[PDB]
Amino acid sequence: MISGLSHITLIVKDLNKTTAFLQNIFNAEEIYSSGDKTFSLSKEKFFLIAGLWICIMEGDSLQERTYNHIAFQIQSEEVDEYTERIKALGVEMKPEGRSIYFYDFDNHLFELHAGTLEERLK
Amino acid sequence: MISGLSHITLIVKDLNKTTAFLQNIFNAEEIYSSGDKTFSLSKEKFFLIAGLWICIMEGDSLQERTYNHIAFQIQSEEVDEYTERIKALGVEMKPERPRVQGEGRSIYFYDFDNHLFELHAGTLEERLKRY
Ligand SMILES: [Mn+2]
Ligand SMILES: [Mn+2]
Repeated sequence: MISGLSHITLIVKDLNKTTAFLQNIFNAEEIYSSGDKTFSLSKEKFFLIAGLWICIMEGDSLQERTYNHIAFQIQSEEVDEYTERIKALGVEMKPEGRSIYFYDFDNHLFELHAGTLEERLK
Repeated sequence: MISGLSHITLIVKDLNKTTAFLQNIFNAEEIYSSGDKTFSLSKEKFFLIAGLWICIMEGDSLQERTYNHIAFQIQSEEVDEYTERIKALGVEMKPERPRVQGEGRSIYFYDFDNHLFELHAGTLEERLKRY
């Protein structure tokens, strides 16, 4: 059986920029970094966000924006908080349980969700 | 701060066909179907795949293929069995990728909507154990 989630890898054009993004918004915690353009090895980093192993690799950004997305959990008391924090990165946002939708610099639609599965159904 | 992962939402052209895919390969547990009620903004179903809340919505968006992927954990003793289960379903599988020491065995395959999936038999701990 599938023990659970291993990790999630995203491709981005600028690793440095995306990193600040993950650090400013998700408080991502870089734990690994590799790569060497002069040795023809793509650069990539591993971050930890709320216990999840997130890998970022440098490459081409999604050529288009779709509604496929990854959503992280936040308390409903912090919606306004995270909404303003995101509005501050210049990134474009797409204006029960309240949710915040926004893209990174590579067309990856992310969401900050207030509310859980249990609530969702019940 | 972020409490954790809420869910992952994928967009597919054929919900019923994608559902079979998930239930067969990932033993996905369906816990919700917009069909369960009357009047639903869209055709969608929610599944539980190894703790994760996976949501599927029927749509037309068919993003290009990229190395953006989601990887689930498995044991290395199960790599053959999963390769067999995937082969049996006729789903496309990528060749083995080049790896550094401490990466672990992996299986890469797509669904029917350009969603690259991975079954990983390694651990982050073995990948950080080196300089
Ligand atoms: Mn969502
Ligand atoms: Mn991977």
